Amino acid sequence: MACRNDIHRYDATFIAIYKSLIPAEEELEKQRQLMAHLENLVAKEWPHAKLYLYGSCANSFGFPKSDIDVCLAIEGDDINKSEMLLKLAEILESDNLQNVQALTRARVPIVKLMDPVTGISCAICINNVLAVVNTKLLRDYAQIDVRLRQLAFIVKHWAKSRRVNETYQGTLSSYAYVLMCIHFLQQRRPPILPCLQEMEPTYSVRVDNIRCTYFDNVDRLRNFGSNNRETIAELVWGFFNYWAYAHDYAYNVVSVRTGSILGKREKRHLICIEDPFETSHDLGRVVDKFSIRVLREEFERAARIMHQDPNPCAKLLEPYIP
Repeated sequence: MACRNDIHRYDATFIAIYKSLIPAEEELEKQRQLMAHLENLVAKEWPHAKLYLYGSCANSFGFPKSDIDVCLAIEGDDINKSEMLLKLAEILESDNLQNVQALTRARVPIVKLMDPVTGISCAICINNVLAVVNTKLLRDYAQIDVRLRQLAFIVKHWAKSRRVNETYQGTLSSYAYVLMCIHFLQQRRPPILPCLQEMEPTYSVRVDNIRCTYFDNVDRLRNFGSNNRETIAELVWGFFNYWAYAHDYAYNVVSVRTGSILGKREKRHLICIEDPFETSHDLGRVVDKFSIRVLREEFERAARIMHQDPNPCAKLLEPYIP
């Protein structure tokens, strides 16, 4: 079925929505100022350590928030994460940072602080390097074509407004939605995004028993999508059209790792979204036989709105009221 013939009248509204959703430059400047100070602070105690932002705050797909997540990466065979973080908390307190707290996430130790200069809060963990590498991959994809961050911010805001962005309710994580957006753009013809992991690699690190290898010199790919003329409203329409009507839920796996559709049957997997490095991890495994129906009804609602509604941008994002 074809796209509506007035689709481009809604391009500018989607761009306006996108621009309202991304972090303000003034907030990003504050985050970069705090990061430089924290990097210098940690280096005074552990000159061989490195600090990396990860998560929503650095993969180029995070909504505005006064919180950052940082991985302290350090090599060694006897890394005692608790002892390191206790020492770090003491150093942070000596530095006049505020509300320094020792926390845990599912037995993983975390130190949180509030910077009184910038007002930004920061949570630090030790050696969560796979999350850093996942973040790097997404940030690298985001450099290739502006339509990725535009689509992903719109999809993430749709999922928040429609209340289908909570894994505890059997719906999808923001990370899952970004992978879906990357794969949708890999699948366009002409393509908008390449498959970085299928290219001759320039980057390769091993995290535990996971090797992470791909072409990361993405500045050379800034014209990769230039043959594709699809605009943001066409891509929003096409994305929900794909998940509502075209995706084969019984048989297919979406794989950013290959840029392609893999088979499910030979390997809870009701909406199969392959993690690009931890390929045994299906990001949709949180979905169950009930929440898959809610997800697909919302996909269908979105596709019908994009296809027929006279104000699709506003109607698409109308909040779900329980």
